[PDB]
Amino acid sequence: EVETFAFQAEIAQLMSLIINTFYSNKEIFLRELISNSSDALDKIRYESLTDPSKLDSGKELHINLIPNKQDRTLTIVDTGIGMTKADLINNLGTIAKSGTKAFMEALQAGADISMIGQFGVGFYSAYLVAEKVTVITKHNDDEQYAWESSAGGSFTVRTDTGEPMGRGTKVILHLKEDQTEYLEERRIKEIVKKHSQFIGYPITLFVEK
Ligand SMILES: Cc1c(CO)cnn1-c1ccccc1
Repeated sequence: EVETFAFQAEIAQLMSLIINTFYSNKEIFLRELISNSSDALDKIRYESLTDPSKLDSGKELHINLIPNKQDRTLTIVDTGIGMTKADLINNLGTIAKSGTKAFMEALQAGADISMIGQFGVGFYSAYLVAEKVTVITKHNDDEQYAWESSAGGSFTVRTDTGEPMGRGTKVILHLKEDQTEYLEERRIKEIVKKHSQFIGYPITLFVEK
């Protein structure tokens, strides 16, 4: 059972704007995704100060950067609060319509793509370097779901059958054929130290063969 949904008209034109606009400062995607992971970890930590039973699905709060050359994927793993099914379909799409409309008005006013985080839609910066994005997430109050989109105005959602996460969000970036630089160890270490040095959670960058 794989359900296919259509993006909102405002989210669709933002995606095509990110896909089609010539813009060479593409590395800002990792800051936006790590900043998105840091917010999810803050929310589960806050909910735990008044309820220590919410870490039952995992006490550790960290962020993992796992590059893969054989599959040509960069994965950002966090043990944050996760996202529910209503989040993946209705909720965040409604929150993002205002920041989207504000982001375009800023772009015609002189702003550039790197300012996408101050409008709450920084996740779509992943499509600067990805031709397809997979999101595996697990919320304490919901099952494990798989989100996927390759632009075009549509996305899919299904119940994931893979490895149980316990709690968190896994963002898999299927890198474009000409964007394999973000699979290199020394490159990722440079973007992290430059853009996300003050993230208050341990960031472990994995290495491969
Ligand atoms: C996290 C997020 C926002 C807020 O920036 C807007 N859309 N999304 C999102 C991401 C992945 C899948 C479905 C929706």
